[PDB]
Amino acid sequence: ACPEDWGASTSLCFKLYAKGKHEKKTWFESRDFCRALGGDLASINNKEEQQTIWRLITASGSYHKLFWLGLTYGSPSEGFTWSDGSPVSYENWAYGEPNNYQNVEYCGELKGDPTMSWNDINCEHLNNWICQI
Ligand SMILES: CO[C@H]1O[C@H](CO)[C@@H](O)[C@H](O)[C@@H]1O
Ligand SMILES: [Ca+2]
Repeated sequence: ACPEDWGASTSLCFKLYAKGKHEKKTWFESRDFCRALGGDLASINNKEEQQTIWRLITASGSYHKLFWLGLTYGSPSEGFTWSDGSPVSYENWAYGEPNNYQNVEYCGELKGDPTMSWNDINCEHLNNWICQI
């Protein structure tokens, strides 16, 4: 059971926020937006959660879009973490990622195509985002 307009059409209550360029957000702004609603940026802990999100993407009819996930670099010994505190065990990094390109990439984004792959990118980029509750 999810709140109205969340989850499919854990309780798997993910929600896509696809936005035009004047409404996209940095990673921190997206984290704060999802947390203000009582949730967090989406963590993808297994293939079932990945399928839930992919199916929501297909229903919105817009492909290839980039979305912030809850991926954020921790300490050097931790590497990438989920903002919700869950362990990063399941991974779906794109080929060669995370690559910390130019040493400035400390947040993770989802490429909303069938591969559902993750890429590290600069946290101050403006992206779409996905929340969970
Ligand atoms: C040029 O940088 C972009 O492409 C590389 C892969 O080539 C990514 O790792 C990086 O995060 C950027 O999206
Ligand atoms: Ca990268």
